Amino acid sequence: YKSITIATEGSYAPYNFKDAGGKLIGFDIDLGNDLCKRMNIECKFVEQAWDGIIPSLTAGRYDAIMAAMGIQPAREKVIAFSRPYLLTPNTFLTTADSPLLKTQVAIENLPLDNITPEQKAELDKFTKIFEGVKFGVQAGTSHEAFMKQMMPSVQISTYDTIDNVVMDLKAGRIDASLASVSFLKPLTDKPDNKDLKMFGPRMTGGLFGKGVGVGIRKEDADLKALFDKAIDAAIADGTVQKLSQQWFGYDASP
Ligand SMILES: N=C(N)NCCC[C@@H](C(=O)O)N1C(=O)CC[C@@H]1C(=O)O
Repeated sequence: YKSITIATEGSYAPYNFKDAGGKLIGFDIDLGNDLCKRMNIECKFVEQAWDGIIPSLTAGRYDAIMAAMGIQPAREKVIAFSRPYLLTPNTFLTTADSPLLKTQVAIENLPLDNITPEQKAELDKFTKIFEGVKFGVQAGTSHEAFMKQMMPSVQISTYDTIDNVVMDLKAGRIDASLASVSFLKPLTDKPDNKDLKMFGPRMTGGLFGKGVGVGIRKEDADLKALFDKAIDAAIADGTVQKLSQQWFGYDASP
C-alpha cells in the first residue's frame, strides 16, 4: 500500500465531526493519521453519510472506515474489522429533570452475551419503565438494533444523525435516547448540557459486539494485518490513551 482513503461520518463528536473551517476532526481522524504514519501509508479522510458508509466501502469508493463504528456481529457478515482501538459500554440518556433518573439500577455493568434470568429481569424492568416514554436513536446503529430487538414494546423514532436526536431531546420531542458512554460522557460533561444526564445499566456485548474498530473489506487481509499491527503499537506506547483523554476526557483505550 502507498495511499488509502478512510471514510468517516463527521456527525459524531468527539470521534468525528467538523471544525469551524469545515475540516474533519476528532479522535478517529487523529488516530487514523497516527496509524497511517506507523504503516507508512499516505492518509486522506473523506466525509460519508452513515446510511451508505458500509456499501460505499464494499463498492470500492474508499479503503477503510473510521467512524465510531462498533465491531457489531451483524456488520461482520458484510465487512471485516481491525482489532478494537477503543472500548465502551452503552447506556441511556435523558433530561436532568426526568423522573426516569430516580429509577434504581440493580445491575451497573450489564453484559448481554448470555442473558441470565437476573439480567433479563433488569432489562424487563427498564422496558416496563419505558412504556409511554418516547425514545429517539440514530438510524442504522446498534442502539436502534438494541431497542428493536431487546425493547420492542418501547416507542422508537430513528434519526439521520445523533445531533438531531440530541436537538429533539433538548426540545422535549423525545424523552430519552441510547448511545455509547464514549459519546454520552463528553456530551454530558459539557456545561452546555448540564440539563442532560446518563442513566441506567452500562451495557456490553450481545448485538453490540465488543469495541470500536476500523471497517475494512473482507478480501483486504493484508490491510487488516497492517492496521492490527499499528493499533497494537499505538495502544502499547500510550498513544490511544493520550488521544482518548484529549477527545473524550477519560481513558477508553483497550
Ligand atoms: N454516527 C456514527 N459515526 N457512529 C454511530 C455508532 C453507534 C453505535 C454503532 O456502532 O452502531 N456504537 C456502538 O454500538 C458502540 C460504539 C458506537 C457508539 O455509540 O459510540
